[PDB]
Amino acid sequence: MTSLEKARELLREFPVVDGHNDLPWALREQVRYDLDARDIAADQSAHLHTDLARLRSGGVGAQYWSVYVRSDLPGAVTATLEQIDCVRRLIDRHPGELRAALTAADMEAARAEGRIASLMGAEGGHSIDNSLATLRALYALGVRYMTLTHNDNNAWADSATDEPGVGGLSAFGREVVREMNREGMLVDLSHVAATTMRDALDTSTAPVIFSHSSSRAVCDHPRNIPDDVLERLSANGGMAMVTFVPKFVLQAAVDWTAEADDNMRAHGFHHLDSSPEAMKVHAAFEERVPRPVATVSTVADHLDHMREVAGVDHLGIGGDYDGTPFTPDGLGDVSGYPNLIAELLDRGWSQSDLAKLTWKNAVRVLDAAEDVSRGLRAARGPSNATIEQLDGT
Ligand SMILES: N[C@@H](Cc1ccc(O)cc1)P(=O)(O)C[C@H](CC(=O)O)C(=O)O
Ligand SMILES: [Zn+2]
Ligand SMILES: [Zn+2]
Repeated sequence: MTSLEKARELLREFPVVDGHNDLPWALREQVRYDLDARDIAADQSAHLHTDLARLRSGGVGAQYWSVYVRSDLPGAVTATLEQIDCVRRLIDRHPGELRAALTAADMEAARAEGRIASLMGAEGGHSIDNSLATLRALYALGVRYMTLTHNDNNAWADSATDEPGVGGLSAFGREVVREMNREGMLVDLSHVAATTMRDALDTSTAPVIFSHSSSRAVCDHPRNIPDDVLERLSANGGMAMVTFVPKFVLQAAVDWTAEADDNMRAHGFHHLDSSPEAMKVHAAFEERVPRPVATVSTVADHLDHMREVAGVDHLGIGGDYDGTPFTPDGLGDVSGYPNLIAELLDRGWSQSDLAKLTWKNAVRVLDAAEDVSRGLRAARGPSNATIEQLDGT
């Protein structure tokens, strides 16, 4: 059979655990959670990267659904609860296809019955409003990882896409990591500064993840992971879930985006300005310089290097579907994963290597978080500390 046919066979046995899909935010923005208007039991290819049929075609067996909210707007906690509610509603609406999962055992139970294990990950520490009790409430509601920042610093952690702030984690930031370890919530180091990555690895007594980050050695961008950090994953026991975002994984797209951003500033606009006037400027840039397009090969280049440095036991996949506008050719929506698996087969990845990448590493890591949590919950009570106490007024 072809490598694509073999890939589909392999995914039927050990499907993809995807680290980060922003369907909930997409539903919030497109239809304010009017789920009938974007029914994922129907074909949503006109509007979304994600629906149930395409997930099945793609060999997705578990999904961390992102409960991302904007850090630059007030009411992040309320919005996070709305995002969690959206995930709960999706699970309730589609019991034939989805099964809530809170544990590694739930993931295996879902796989045994042919349902997609549906987990939640918060995207940015702003979702806890500097409150450890709020962190504990998010865990109680089912959140199983939290990205420590999004694109901006928060009071206790530095983002890769902001200026230096506290220098990594503050004292309260370390306290957040400790409490995540005690609860069993995975520490997610996507988005954070390299300083923050190192501080989190120093502090964490559980395996950490990167829910959607690729390799900085392959493509120098702050959203990607440095080799020295990848090297620490074996010891930590965690995993880096490669992402598909072209402006992170393809050198030409990194360079193009930098030039587009410079061009915006040359016209007196902030690079994130989305006014009609700013859009005119950007359209003119794209007219003279077309947007480069990544491929499955681009993503495989990241995985090859990540495998060399981190090891095959420390890799996963986090596509970022419905969280980013552009995709590599062959990975245009959630049905695309078999194309990546086929490319890896062609590059000599073994069947067991691939079962680790798709399924086994993610289950091991969540189980490890549970194991560390058992020990810490038995050893001490929850923290009552405040940011004022640990970081000063
Ligand atoms: N949650 C998404 C951001 C978002 C998307 C849409 C929206 O209205 C607001 C925020 P993201 O962080 O998952 C995607 C980002 C790359 C990109 O911007 O393309 C990255 O991961 O680094
Ligand atoms: Zn992100
Ligand atoms: Zn996201």
